[PDB]
Amino acid sequence: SVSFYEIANGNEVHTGSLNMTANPTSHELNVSAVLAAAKAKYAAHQLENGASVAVTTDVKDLTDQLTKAGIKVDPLGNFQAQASFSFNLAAKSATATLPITVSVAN
Amino acid sequence: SVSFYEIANGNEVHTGSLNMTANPTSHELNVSAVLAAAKAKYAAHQLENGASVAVTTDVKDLTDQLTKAGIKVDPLGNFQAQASFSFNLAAKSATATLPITVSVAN
Repeated sequence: SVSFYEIANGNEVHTGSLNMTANPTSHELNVSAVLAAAKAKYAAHQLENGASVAVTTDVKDLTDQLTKAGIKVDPLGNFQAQASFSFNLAAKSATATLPITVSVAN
Repeated sequence: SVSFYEIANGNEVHTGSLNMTANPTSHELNVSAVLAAAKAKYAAHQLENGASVAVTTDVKDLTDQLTKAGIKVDPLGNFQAQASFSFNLAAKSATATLPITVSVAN
């Protein structure tokens, strides 16, 4: 009964996607900018009586997801970007996940 | 210089996908069957002199990825399935990741 939607237009989604640019000199991304891009684009709710549902994923959850995928993240949150990688957003009222695939211009 | 390909036809890929069916009574999936489905479909290599590259993700890596996405996995590897979720396969010669989105018939 928890579903995700695109903020800009209100359409329900069951997968997500992001286009990002890495730093032009170091070719790095920061974990906190990936999470903020995701939460600027997607949100969650419960349908009717209907209400917003909190997205529980925080910056250390995302750091741990990436670390277990073989990606190395330094103490500042920076990591060398891949052309393609993914992570899950979680929401809890009833739990639900939104898989997000990221493409990086590098 | 590491790339992934579909085993059945040899086409290079930069994202992956899987269709799975959960257990008809419990609605559960096991982590080890998800990983075996992924490795039956996708592999990695380095292009020329060319050679196969090992996929390093094992069953405890995948368990830790899912746990950090809010999904609960019991000591036997079983978890209640979502309609949509994702994980990353890693390969190391030069590192590379393949994001895989799973859809579940439930």
